[PDB]
Amino acid sequence: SHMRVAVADVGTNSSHLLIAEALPGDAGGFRVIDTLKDRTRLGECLDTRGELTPEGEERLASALTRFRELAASAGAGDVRVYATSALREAPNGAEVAERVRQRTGLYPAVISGVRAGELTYLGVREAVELGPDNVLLDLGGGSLEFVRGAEERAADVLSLPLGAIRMTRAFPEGDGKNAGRDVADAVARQVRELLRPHAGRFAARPGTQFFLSSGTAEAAADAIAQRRGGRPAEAAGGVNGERFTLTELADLLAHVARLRPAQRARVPGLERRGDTILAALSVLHAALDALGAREVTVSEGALREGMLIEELAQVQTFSLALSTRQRSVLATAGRFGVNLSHAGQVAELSRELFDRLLAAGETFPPPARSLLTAAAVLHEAGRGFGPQDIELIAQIARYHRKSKPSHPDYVALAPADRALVARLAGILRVADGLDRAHTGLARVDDLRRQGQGWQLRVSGVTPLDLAGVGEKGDLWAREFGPLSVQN
Ligand SMILES: [Mg+2]
Repeated sequence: SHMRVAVADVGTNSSHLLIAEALPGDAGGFRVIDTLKDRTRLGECLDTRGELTPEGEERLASALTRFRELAASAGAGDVRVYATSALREAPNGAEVAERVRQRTGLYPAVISGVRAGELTYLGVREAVELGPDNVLLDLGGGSLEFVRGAEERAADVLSLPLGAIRMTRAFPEGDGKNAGRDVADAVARQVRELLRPHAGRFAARPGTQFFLSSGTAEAAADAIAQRRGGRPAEAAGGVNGERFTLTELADLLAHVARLRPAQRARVPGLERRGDTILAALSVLHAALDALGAREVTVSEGALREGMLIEELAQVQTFSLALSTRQRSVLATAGRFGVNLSHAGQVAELSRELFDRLLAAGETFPPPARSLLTAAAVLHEAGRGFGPQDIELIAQIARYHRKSKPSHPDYVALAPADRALVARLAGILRVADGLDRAHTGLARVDDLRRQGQGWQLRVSGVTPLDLAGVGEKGDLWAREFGPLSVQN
């Protein structure tokens, strides 16, 4: 058997789960085992102050509980969860995310709109045939990402607050005859307003291919196909790779705008989106029209597929850079069943902290880097190394302030090895906190001596990661002096 992995995203409208298995060949690919979508509709559970309600917290917990059960059922174990920037509230995101972590075990890490767009672009890459020059729009309930790239990754990302829920709420629809058309016009003016300053970066040139993802675009492609006399997206197994034109979109929108909100849910393809679909289609049409697009291709791949790709990419990049002996450690860790993505991130952070400390004058014995790397890989387990090295690794990997010296089989290392274990376990614990949310995103920017202590600048950290460093950096402060974490 190979490695089963689980990723999940929490957006404004829905939550998504991907369970997959890595491909043999350390190539970066995967095989899809199962997928799940939960219509969490958190954008409907925001209060007057932009915070998520307890009902919205309940819906979130149910989604992560279903997600975590399916993943454990497949052998996936840990589920990395990213949330878009609006789903978890304007000021209380940290509190909401800690709460669901306590209730379910999974921690929804808020990422930026830019990072969401980059990852979504990778999922699109996994689904469709990108060219040398691609513009992707990803419309959700909260934001719209514009992304331009070539055949492998995003080069430029813009994130605008033009989500289908947000636009539906911002232009309440009247009860008159042209009420739909008026909502669509006003939404179209909001789109141009926010897009005009940066439209050039995403405008059509000869050969530009436009792509659309997420559920609005998927519902639109279905509806347009059935307008050309097609069958529900059941036939043809979905809408992946389907194409449609700006004109067809406009006609769909004209039809939807003439209909009453109730009647839109009886338009074939729109059956599940009647409440937002008018605003959402005005956003797509108005944004594409501003960019000069004439035809699009719809993609069923999106954020969750890009999450899997980035995770496997970080895993195998670390694996390839490792030595023969260290790769054997990673393989052994996998056999025990540890999260290799978490192992690799903690090893990389450990190595980064270790190297900064060396550059700052901290002395370490030659095998120190090698012992820390191996203990980092094995730190969550419930060949080519000497028996002393293995014992050091073991103690680094399983360090706790409370040993009992007199109890039989107590392992008392020589004073120099005692001191080494304590310093390397202090690094390891800080690195472990920096990936406490299991995002793979933390990075060490700088590590400077702050008097008799140190100052550590980090990026890509969630509130849970910073709190973890404060709880686990106690050993570091004892060995290296007080530690302040910033950014
Ligand atoms: Mg850990």
